[PDB]
Amino acid sequence: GAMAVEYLVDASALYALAAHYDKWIKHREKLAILHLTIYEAGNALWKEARLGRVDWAAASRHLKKVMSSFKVLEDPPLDEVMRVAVERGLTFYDASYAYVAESSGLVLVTQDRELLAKTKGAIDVETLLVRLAAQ
Amino acid sequence: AVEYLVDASALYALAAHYDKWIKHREKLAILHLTIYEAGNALWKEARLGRVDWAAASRHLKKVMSSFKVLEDPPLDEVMRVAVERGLTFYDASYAYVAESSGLVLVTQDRELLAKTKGAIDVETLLVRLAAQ
Amino acid sequence: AVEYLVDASALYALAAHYDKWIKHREKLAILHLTIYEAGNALWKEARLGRVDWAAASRHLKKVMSSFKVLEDPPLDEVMRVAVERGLTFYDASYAYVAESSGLVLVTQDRELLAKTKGAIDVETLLVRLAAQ
Amino acid sequence: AMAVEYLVDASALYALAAHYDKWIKHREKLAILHLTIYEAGNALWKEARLGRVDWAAASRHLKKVMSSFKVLEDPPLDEVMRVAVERGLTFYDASYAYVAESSGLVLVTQDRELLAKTKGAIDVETLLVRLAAQ
Ligand SMILES: [Cl-]
Ligand SMILES: [Cl-]
Repeated sequence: GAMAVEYLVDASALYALAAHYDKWIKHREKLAILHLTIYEAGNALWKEARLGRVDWAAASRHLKKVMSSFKVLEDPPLDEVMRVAVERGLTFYDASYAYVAESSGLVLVTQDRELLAKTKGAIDVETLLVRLAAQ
Repeated sequence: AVEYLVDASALYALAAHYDKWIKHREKLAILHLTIYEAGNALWKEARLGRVDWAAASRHLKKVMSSFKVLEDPPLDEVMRVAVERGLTFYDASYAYVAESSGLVLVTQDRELLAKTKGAIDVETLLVRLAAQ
Repeated sequence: AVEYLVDASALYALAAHYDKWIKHREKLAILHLTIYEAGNALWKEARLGRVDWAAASRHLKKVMSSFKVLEDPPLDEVMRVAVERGLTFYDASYAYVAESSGLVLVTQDRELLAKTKGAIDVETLLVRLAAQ
Repeated sequence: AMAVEYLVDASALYALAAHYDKWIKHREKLAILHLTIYEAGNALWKEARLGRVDWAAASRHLKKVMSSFKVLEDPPLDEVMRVAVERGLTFYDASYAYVAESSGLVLVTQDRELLAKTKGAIDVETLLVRLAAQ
């Protein structure tokens, strides 16, 4: 099954990437998220709306479009993630990206400074953009 | 054919009565969100200490696999429900999928129970199954 | 005397207009909770990569030192506002204190604005303070 | 410079709240942060959201229970912020760590993480076996 995926993108990244749309499409199919990402992204945008943002209705549509651009990966075993979480001092959510990223031999793209540090191979969104700009 | 959608709060209460419902597993479903919510919940208890997170997680893993997993909802639609009914995005997800899929949402959350067409709590579900 | 109770969301949008309100500072107040709520918000910024955090936190410290801090609400009363008006405990805190104290809640939360008698947003508070 | 020896956080407040008789005699030694009121409040609220027949009576017992704890002043956002960024703690947790460590108090927490990252911190069982020896 087409496994042209190279990066696992979390919500903090997904959010930043949504801004540089043009820059990364075409390069998608190389980008992936977890099922959890969708909800995290959704909740973030909901918070925006809560604190006032006449958008939301329109912003939600945009997110929906960006989201569909990504490939969604199989959920990790609650089993294994729990371990990473416990061992690396991460939350279950973060330990989820850290676990998939590694077990899948993928580069985790994240904005969270602690995840970048506790995940082998992680890079941030600015790095992803320069990488993609190259090829 | 799936009849109920079980959220994280219910999944938890249900994991305490495995035997009373495994025989009805085909009737229960969850959202991919549920795995994470359930997981993060078990993580907090591990955080607040109690030697067994590994064992406990093993058990949660077992209970989890029993449910069919529905498709993620359109972030679009969920968002409308979240705003229109005063729910979080997560809670909204369940209300949306539950209603939109024509299913009975099983939740322990009084708020979701009140704002979702047909929701019932875990005790209600167990008596329904005991009759089915 | 205090006229408004400002929450974390409002507090943030205010820091950028320090000049426009310090004259009315003793007319403004926050809850003890606010200090922690704002700090955590500033922490997530650092968490998501923000070089300042140290500097930013020092500015946030000064802005906060400008408000009066009211006594903590009775856990008793807040629970009731929270359950009844479907609000988190933290949000209900501001709702309760503002109302029971006869103050104007200044929040950016659309949900809070709608469930707190007489609450206004930061834009409004600013035009009022200007008229003052 | 007070009789306060321990800073009790929310997780602790809860554990303790069911051993009331076993420590109320030492109430003067125990303290909390203003944050604690809200954190404990929010916790109880969650039990209520998830169906807890008596959120009312319960919130009332929690009210009384907490009135016996002295309440220390809020830490300078200043210092907490640094403890957090540095120790991998949230602003909330870092607050206890800072107050406790700074005011030379013994932080009583049920959080394994905070215990680990807070100098001389202990759990409820420890506080209870200690108060007993007093
Ligand atoms: Cl953490
Ligand atoms: Cl809510």
